Amino acid sequence: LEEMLTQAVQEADIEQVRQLLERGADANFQEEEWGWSPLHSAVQMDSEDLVALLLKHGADPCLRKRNGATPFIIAGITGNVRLLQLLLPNVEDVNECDVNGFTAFMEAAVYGRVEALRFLYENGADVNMHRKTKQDQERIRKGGATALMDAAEKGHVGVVTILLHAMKAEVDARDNMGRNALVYALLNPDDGKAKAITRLLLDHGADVNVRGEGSKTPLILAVERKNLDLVQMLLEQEQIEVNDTDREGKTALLLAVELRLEEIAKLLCHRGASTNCGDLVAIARRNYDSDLVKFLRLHNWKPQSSRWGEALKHLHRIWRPMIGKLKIFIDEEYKIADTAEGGIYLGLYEDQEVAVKRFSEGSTRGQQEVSCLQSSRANDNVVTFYGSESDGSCLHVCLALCEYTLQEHLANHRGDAVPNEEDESARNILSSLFKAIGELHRSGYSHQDLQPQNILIDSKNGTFLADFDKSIKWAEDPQKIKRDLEALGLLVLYVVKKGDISFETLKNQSFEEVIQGSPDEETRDLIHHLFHPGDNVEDRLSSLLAHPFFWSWESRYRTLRDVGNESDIKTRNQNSRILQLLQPGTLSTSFAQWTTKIDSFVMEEMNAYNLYQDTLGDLLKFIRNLGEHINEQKNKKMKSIIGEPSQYFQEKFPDLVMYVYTKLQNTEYMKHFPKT
Amino acid sequence: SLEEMLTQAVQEADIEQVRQLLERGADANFQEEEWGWSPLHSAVQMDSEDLVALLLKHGADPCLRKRNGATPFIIAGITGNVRLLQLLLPNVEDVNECDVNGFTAFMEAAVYGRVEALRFLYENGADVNMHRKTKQDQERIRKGGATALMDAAEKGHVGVVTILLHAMKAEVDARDNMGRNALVYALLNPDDGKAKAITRLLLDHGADVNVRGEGSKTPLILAVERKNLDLVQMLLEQEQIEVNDTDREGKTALLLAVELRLEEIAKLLCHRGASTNCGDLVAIARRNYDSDLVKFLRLHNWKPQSSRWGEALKHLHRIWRPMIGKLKIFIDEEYKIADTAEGGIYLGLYEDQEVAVKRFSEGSTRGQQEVSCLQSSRANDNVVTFYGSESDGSCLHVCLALCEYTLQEHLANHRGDAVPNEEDESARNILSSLFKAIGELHRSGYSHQDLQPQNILIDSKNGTFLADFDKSIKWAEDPQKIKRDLEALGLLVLYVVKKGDISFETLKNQSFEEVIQGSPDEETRDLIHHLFHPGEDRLSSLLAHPFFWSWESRYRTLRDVGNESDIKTRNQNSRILQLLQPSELSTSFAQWTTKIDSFVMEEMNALYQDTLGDLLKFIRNLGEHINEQKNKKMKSIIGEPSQYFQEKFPDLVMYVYTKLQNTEYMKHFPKT
Ligand SMILES: Nc1ncnc2c1ncn2[C@@H]1O[C@H](COP(=O)(O)O[C@@H]2[C@H](O)[C@@H](COP(=O)(O)O[C@@H]3[C@H](O)[C@@H](COP(=O)(O)O)O[C@H]3n3cnc4c(N)ncnc43)O[C@H]2n2cnc3c(N)ncnc32)[C@@H](O)[C@H]1O
Ligand SMILES: Nc1ncnc2c1ncn2[C@@H]1O[C@H](COP(=O)(O)O[C@@H]2[C@H](O)[C@@H](COP(=O)(O)O[C@@H]3[C@H](O)[C@@H](COP(=O)(O)O)O[C@H]3n3cnc4c(N)ncnc43)O[C@H]2n2cnc3c(N)ncnc32)[C@@H](O)[C@H]1O
Ligand SMILES: C[S@](=O)c1sc(Cl)c2c1C(=O)CCC2
Ligand SMILES: C[S@](=O)c1sc(Cl)c2c1C(=O)CCC2
Repeated sequence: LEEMLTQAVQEADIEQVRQLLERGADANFQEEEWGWSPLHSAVQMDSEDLVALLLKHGADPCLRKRNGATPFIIAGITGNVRLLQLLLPNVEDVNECDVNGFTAFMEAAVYGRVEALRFLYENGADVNMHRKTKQDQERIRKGGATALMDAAEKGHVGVVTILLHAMKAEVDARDNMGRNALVYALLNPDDGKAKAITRLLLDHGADVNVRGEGSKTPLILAVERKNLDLVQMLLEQEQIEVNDTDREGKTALLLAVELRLEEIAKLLCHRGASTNCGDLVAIARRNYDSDLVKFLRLHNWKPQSSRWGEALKHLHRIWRPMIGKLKIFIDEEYKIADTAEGGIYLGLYEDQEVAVKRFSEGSTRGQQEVSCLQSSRANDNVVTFYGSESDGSCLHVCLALCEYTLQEHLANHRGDAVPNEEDESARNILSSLFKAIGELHRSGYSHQDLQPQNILIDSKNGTFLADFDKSIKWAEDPQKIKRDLEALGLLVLYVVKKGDISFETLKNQSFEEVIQGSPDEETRDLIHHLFHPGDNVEDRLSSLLAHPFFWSWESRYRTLRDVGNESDIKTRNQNSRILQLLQPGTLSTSFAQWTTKIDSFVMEEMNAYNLYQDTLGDLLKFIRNLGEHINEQKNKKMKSIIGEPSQYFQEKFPDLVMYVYTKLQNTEYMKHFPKT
Repeated sequence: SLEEMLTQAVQEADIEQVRQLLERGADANFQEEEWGWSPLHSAVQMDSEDLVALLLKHGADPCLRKRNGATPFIIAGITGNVRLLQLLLPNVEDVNECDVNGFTAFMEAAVYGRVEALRFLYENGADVNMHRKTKQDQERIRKGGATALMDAAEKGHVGVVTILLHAMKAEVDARDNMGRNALVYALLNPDDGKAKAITRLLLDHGADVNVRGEGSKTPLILAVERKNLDLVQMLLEQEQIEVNDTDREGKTALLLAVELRLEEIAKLLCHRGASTNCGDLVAIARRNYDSDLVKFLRLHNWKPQSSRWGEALKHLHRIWRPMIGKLKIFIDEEYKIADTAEGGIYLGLYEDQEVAVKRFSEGSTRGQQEVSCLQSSRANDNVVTFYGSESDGSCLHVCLALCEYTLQEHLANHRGDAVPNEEDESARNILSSLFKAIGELHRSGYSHQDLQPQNILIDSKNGTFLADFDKSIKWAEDPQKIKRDLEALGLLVLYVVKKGDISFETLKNQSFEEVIQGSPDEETRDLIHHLFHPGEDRLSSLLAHPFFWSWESRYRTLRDVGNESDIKTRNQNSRILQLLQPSELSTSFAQWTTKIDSFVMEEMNALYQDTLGDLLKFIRNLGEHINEQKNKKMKSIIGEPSQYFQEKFPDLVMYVYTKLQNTEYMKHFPKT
């Protein structure tokens, strides 16, 4: 409670602070979050009195906080040299560094404290000392710069010359990345301070051929500064290398042209710049700078998409300005489709092909697009989100480049299956959707506008959800999930009908006529579960992935055969557990009277010794028996009337799979279901 | 080649080249099909008065449009030599013709500061106050609509800005389709003299200073962030400027003033009734060591998703830190996940999303190949999600999805889960994910080069993901080094099947034979052998190796093969059992009838030979009847049949697979 009262040292009311200690108070109590002590806080205030009042009570001036800084190293920042006088007699070393390396002397340089700089110099400060930081920091080649380098980057022109002339500072010292003070100097935005520090460093021997960020020579940071004075000052040096290139291969002259700098280019050419680092005239001409055009003539990428391959080769070929990491041109040739706002165009994000949805910089829907995308990057069935880039007035959200709408995809593949072949494709597309929407739901978003033009297919026939511009965080309103699940219902019928019924016809039908439009009992059941998912929605989608709809025909036949191989079915044991589940209590199904709807020959041949009864038990027994012997050669005749046996039984008995499914779902006999 | 000698000549400045060419019959309206440029266009962009004139004697259209829609007249507004504007004016239908983005010749003179053409187009009917009419896609994002004034203001053209407001009746508060006025454009020119002088000239004329620009920032707010007190003071001369207006992020002009270390600028917004508590201003001044501003006020939620790193990610979000582009990061042990070759990997915040961030020196060769590879991997669902990179100008920060556990940790946490001989579905799931990821990585053209359990990650939902592309390479350069990844996968197979009990590091010291011999079963031995001896899409096919078949599936396959007609009738010369016998060494199931319990054996003979067929037939028959009530005693000696046959004949599944691998009987294999 009484060490809460160090609040009093920042109210600057000295008269409480005396009482604090007498009442019982620790003057070295360090607040545990960042390490702040009273003396620490006192010296950042420049309060001559509080320094005196609590060194009177033993606050250590070599006490380190989280960052490693002592009140002495901080006193170099406030720059009042009387507080340096008050705690110097009690410091072990005037050249003590914090964990990033900053000394009292170096902090005087950063903050331009010119008379605090003076006291520490002839008091033993190491003028040329490079900074010692942490080991994680030194294998990234960080640290090592000097007070000179510090004064140069903070424009403290006064500090630089005092350091260079009164105190023998190494002008061409480098830090752990080879940066000299010259480099630090050329990143101050103020042009006057830059120019003066540069001459003050050049006249004394600073290496004018040094490298900094992005392998840029000083001369290159000068042209990219658009500051002709710096250029002429650096080219007054014999040993300047005018055709040095940066990381991306550009020379000082090339960029000078690119940025439409007439005089700056005119001067690099007039001083022996290499004119063949590129097509120089063509850049000036595209810049509508015909005065340079006149002066300068006097001296493999592979796209991945097939559909868009040829256009993305054209967009790679042409020149375009970059919007951050993105290369784009608004032209019909690169337009993929029309959106509410701005179309979606092809683009190049970090040299990768992408689709680009465009919003107004402040568009609420663009907000919601990026919010949802940013929460979905783990959702493997959501379009890959590369990132967004702003023009300052158009938000470019960049997405993976898919090949086809779901609707286009179905149209191109409508002829793929023979009219009654297993539709493996529908199962996969809808299953990805079921995953995509379920994971989207778990991440807290609901799509709100599911429809085939929002589902895209890639070069690998993966299906992906998209267009989150209308999504909503659903925690606020939890019943709103159920729209996605209804749309998913229509999407099941939409995809199973191979696209032959337009989505807009389905969105106008009632729930019942959509169920009625289903081609089989599996699909009818799945749609029904989507239209009535329960107020307890939770993760209903993940469970429906076990619906027989998703069982291959082989798996449904394997499961009928396995249920029919249970001991109590073959022995027709009516009071067994298995047959009490399947046929209890007395019938209006397709397999009532089933023995009277099998070909008369296969039937009686199959009575290879009473006979087969009209129980469902024996029909499973039947399917089991015929499954085991279909390919034996005494039955080659019978193999040909049945055709594929799975297809045979499902078509003569459309409700069979569903019926055995329903009766065994939460029983020990679920073990016979296929694996999911 | 007639008109491509003519288009060579119009830029050779060769006056007499172009004369013959044209008379000879060259088309003076020829448009190069890339961008639409005509000779007349190039002549006017060039400022060659002589060539423009000669190309009108031969009928060049001054209203001919190139790709953006610009005519040679509209281009003449840019070069700004009024002599060619006079030469093409009698032949333009309208002095106010726009290109497809809305630009008129008048607006172009404004943009390029060509003041003497600006006058020429004034007295010839130019619409000074025209807003730009642009494309449909551009206007549904509210782009376009800007004016000549807005153009001159944004390009510092002090000379052009004064003539539009005084001599030519320009609307000072005209607005664009985004509500930006000329004031907003003016305050974005980098030059301080040019900016400061243009700002005075539009405030005195009636520009509304309570407008919005980029990021909903008011003119006053762009002034603070300019750190230019002079600008601040002139907008501060209008009483109804609203000083407590808030931007996109809820910040006021006064809030930014302290944050940016602006003693003089802040002292002034307070003296103008700025709302002092939109955040703790004194805490920001003191954090900045600006004891001179602490002395002036002197006088007057987020949910982390990770569990393992959740509490630390709550602490990192809570504190203040500067941003590096989109990244919030603090270098401290408390936020350290692990240490790498260069710089450690720390927790971070990328666009307010939790992320792990690997750090390199700005120029590191290694940081390159990680970023090259990560950038190519976004379609790879089993490579860790790559958020983006940010450079501080001397450290490249690579930002990744935040997983919960290394594979070695994950196996350790689940080591006590399984009873000592249970089917290891976990091992199959982890390895297949690895198999997909390395195969998809290889298909994208990269090889990982340092596969090891510490580079494989497991997330909160027990999925596996690859990481550490810092030593990756584009493998076309050396297509053999692919086989380093495949060997590591071999070791990784044994490592995971041994549940983490044998260190990788022991595994790296064993010989190939010591890894094969150390394997618990024939599936694992065979799979590893193929990774050490492959034949560039080999990984995807091995996902169908019986190693990845469940025990039920393996027993299901032998039962099914054991049901082929020519096995049950022992048709000796049929194709199925011609495929089944070699040459080959001896197997554990030669003489197999003498390794079944005498009771089960005898019960089932009611002529089982040592053929492999009748063992498959045996498997098939017993599988069908095990559970009947006459066979309860026999059900009890065999137990679970799949485990029984695999333990009594450890080389059976591999053997049947190999003999049927690329035959029609491949159909009995489980579907993969
Ligand atoms: N009286 C108080 N009581 C209670 N709490 C307080 C009080 N006062 C402030 N607080 C709260 O503490 C929090 C911060 O604690 P701190 O200021 O003592 O420690 C800083 C930071 O945490 C910590 C590390 O920050 P970082 O991760 O960005 O690390 C910085 C950078 O990455 C690296 C660069 O070195 P180099 O590459 O140039 O060689 O070293 C750090 N650094 C850069 N310039 C520095 C400088 N002049 N002096 C010291 N360190 C510098 O060091 C302090 N710090 C950082 N930049 C600073 C700078 N320009 N000037 C002065 N100090 C700076 C504050 O945010 C605040 O909330
Ligand atoms: N004589 C030649 N013969 C053959 N080829 C040539 C020749 N000269 C140049 N080339 C090659 O043509 C290629 C680019 O074509 P282009 O310059 O003719 O057409 C540009 C672009 O295509 C096309 C669309 O480019 P963009 O999507 O980046 O769109 C720009 C902007 O986003 C959009 C709306 O702007 P705003 O009103 O919201 O501000 O209009 C463009 N625009 C900007 N400033 C413009 C200006 N002053 N005047 C007219 N349009 C301007 O418009 C041309 N363009 C762009 N910036 C321009 C600018 N500052 N000044 C003049 N024209 C500009 C060049 O690459 C070059 O290789
Ligand atoms: C990645 S983008 O989402 C995309 S690619 C592609 Cl083809 C289309 C779309 C759409 O939205 C709808 C129009 C067709
Ligand atoms: C994306 S990073 O690669 C990462 S996340 C994470 Cl937990 C760990 C790692 C490691 O390297 C090893 C330590 C654990």
